Parts: sequence; structure tokens; C-alpha cells
Amino acid sequence: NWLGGLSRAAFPKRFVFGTVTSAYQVEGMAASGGRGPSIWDAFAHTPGNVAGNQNGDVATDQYHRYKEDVNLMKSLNFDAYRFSISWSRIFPDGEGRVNQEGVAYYNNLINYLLQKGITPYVNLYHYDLPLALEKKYGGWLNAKMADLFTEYADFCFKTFGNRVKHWFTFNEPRIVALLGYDQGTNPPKRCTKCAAGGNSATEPYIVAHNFLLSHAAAVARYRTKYQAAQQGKVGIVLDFNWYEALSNSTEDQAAAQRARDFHIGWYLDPLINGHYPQIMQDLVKDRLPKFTPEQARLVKGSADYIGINQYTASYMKGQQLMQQTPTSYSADWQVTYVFAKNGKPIGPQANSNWLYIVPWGMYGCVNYIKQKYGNPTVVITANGMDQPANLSRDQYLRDTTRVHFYRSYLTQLKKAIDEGANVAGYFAWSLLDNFEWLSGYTSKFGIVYVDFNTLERHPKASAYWFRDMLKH
Ligand SMILES: OC[C@H]1O[C@H](F)[C@H](O)[C@@H](O)[C@@H]1O
Ligand SMILES: [Zn+2]
Repeated sequence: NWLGGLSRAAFPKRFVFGTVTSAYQVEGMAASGGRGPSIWDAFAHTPGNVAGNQNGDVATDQYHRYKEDVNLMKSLNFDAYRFSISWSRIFPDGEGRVNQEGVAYYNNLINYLLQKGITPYVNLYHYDLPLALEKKYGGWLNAKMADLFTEYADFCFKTFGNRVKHWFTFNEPRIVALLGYDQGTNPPKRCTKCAAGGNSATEPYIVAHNFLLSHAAAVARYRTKYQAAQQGKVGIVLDFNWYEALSNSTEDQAAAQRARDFHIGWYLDPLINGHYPQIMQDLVKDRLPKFTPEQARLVKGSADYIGINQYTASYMKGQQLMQQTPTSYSADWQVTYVFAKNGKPIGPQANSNWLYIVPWGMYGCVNYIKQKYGNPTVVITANGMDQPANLSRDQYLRDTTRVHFYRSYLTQLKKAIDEGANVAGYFAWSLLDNFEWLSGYTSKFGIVYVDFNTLERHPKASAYWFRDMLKH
């Protein structure tokens, strides 16, 4: 049977199922409704930065169609919707003046979701730093971001928190550090060789530290000022792709573990244990900032749940640990990526080159967090795969590969849960085909097809798969 034994009965009672989007990727109205530009608006509008010179000006136009999209998610039997608030839609300059039309939009969305029995899970930040804050303060390089983010978060708690009870601060600060400041391929396009300037060996760590400090400050504000009345929760969303030792050799096993530590431990060790991973301290040394005891105590325990974005897996090959001139966060790991073992690829690829379809990676990741971090409450906040550009509507709708993807990954998640992992929910990236950053509209992650000429929505087979699986 195409559900493969999966249904709500196959998951814990009250387990949450949802879909996910992000503001810039679906809203549109990027320069309308009072919204100020984000760093992604400037980036996307620069010729050559995005596939086809595309941008999120219109995107899926969810801004005008949100009731259609909410009706669709309810008809597909989902319990929840993870979306983000655009910082520059509320504060066009990131600070000071409030854009009331922006506030009204999120009020309207949140109220309609609740009207339809859909639980809002709200991200405050998804790659979309107000451009004004980048220019005035230097964005995530400036420790002042803690105050600036806290003030923004405070406004959101005050304005929406009587209705919103499930918050996330950030989405994937590792990717911001990696792509924005190590490789320099996402805004602000910083790296050692980059035209904008930078230092791939230092800036990724500065940025990560400031994300953690800003997270902790925003949560401290929530807990001291809003929690008593509002009785909600605040977490953070982290990407974690699985790393598997190429062989059982001491050095390959060490390499896979180093990769885990530099990937997820970088944030989870501070959040759970109040310090950076030991290996990062040992290898990165004085390029890794130190939490004072007070900061570490503010950071530790500051996530009510951990959002995990899980997509793929890689084999890791080791080497003798070397004394090396620092060059980048990426080279700091001292590992070698490998995508085949015993003559077989780890998995076939989806449309995105980085996305190897490896369902057991999901078990790997969830089991690892359970065993290593005292089984914290985890929410899978994104999981999915993409189709390529240029297909016919019908070809998009017959997404049999995506159906197989969800059945397999969810079976592996069920396996980890049945072994005792504290996973509270699962969210499919994405409800809709949308703006896939550098790939623009050439990558289609949705369970619902979006015709980007007419903006019409059409559920794909995977959407119907979810509807069947999730019926009450
Ligand atoms: O790459 C697919 C998807 O991966 C993660 F979920 C990111 O948070 C999204 O912004 C992105 O679109
Ligand atoms: Zn419109």
C-alpha cells in the first residue's frame, strides 16, 4: 500500500504534522505594503546572482492568496504551518518605525490559521536581515545584533504572542555563517578573496557566536517579560545533514564525528551544554570566541525545543590531524567528503546537487541527537526534495519520487521515535514550489505545484499522499 503502513496511528499521540515556507520565498510584495528591503532583495536584484536573474518580488504571492493556501493545508489534513515573519516588513529599517500594514498582514494570517484549526509555528528570522541593518551595523558581524534582534523579537511577542505559542528565533545560522561569510555565495557575499571583503577563517565564527548570543537574549526577554501571561515556547532551527564514517577505521570514525561536531555541535553544545564542542575549541583555538560564564549560562537551556532541518547524508573519510595555517571554517574540519561506498553512491540525487536521497540519514541524525544530547525535544522543521525546471504541469503533479521520498524518510523517523527519540513534530518543506534562493524558480520543492506564470496552485500526488496518511 502506498502509505506503507504510515498513518497518524503510527506516530505518538498529538504528534504535530505541518508544512513549511519562509517569508521571502513565498510572500512576494517585496517592495509593497510598506516592506523595506532585506539583504536578499539587494542580492537577488543584482544581475547574475540568481538563476535567470529572478527574485522574490512576487514569488508565490502568498501575501494576497494566504486564505487559499490555508484552505489547501487544512484540506490536506495538516495540523500546523511553519512560516516566518519578515523583519523588514514590520520594521522597514530594522529598528524605529513600525510598518502597521505589515503588522496587519501577519495578524490576518495568524487569525485565519487559528480560525481553520491550523497551529502557527512562527520563525522570526529566515535569511532576511533588513538591508538598513547590514549597512548601518554590519549585520551579524556586530555584537549589537543581540539588542537589535531582541527589540524586534520583543515587538513580535507583544503583538502576536497572545495567539502564537510556538516560536523560533533563527533558521539555520550555520548556512548564514557558511554561505555568507566562509564561501561568500550568499549575502553579504563575504570571504577571504571576496570583492565585499571578509575572512573565511574568522567571520563564520563571529557570526555564529552573535546568532547564539542574540537567540539567548531574545529568549531571556520572552521568559522574563512575556512567558507568564502567554505560556508559549521559543526554540531555534538548525540544519543537520548526516555524516557516516566511510569505514570503521579509527580515523574515518573520528572524521565523521568531527563533521557532526562542526555541523550541529557548533550550536547544540552551546544550547544544551553551555560550551562549544571540545574539538572546535582544540582546532579553531583563538578564532573561536569564548562565552563568559554568564553568557554560557544564558545560552544553555535557552531552547524549548530544537528544530532540525534534515535532508541528506554524506560518507566521511579521515586523515591524520595536521597543524595547518587557518584558511576557513570548512577546512577547519579536516575531513574528506566521499559520495560512494563499495562502488555504490550513497543515494540518487534530487534536482539540487547537494541533495542525495538517503532516508537512513534521518534515523542517523535523530538517533545521534537522542543519544548525545540527553534526548532533547526535537521538531523536524524541514524535510523534502526538489524537481527540476521546465517540466509540464502534469509531470510536476506526478511526483512519484517525492512520494517515495516522504514514505521512506518518515519510516526512518518513525524508527527513531519507536526507539525513544523525543520528536514532537514534522514539517514538510515545502507547501508550495517557491523561490529557491540561488536556484530561483528552477528548483521545485512543493507538495503543491505553483504555476509561476498564472500563480495557480495544483496539489501534486505527494500532497494527496499526505492527505491520505494524515486523515483523522
Ligand atoms: O533547500 C530547501 C530548503 O532548505 C531549508 F529548509 C531552508 O530553510 C529553506 O529556505 C530551503 O528552501
Ligand atoms: Zn497579488
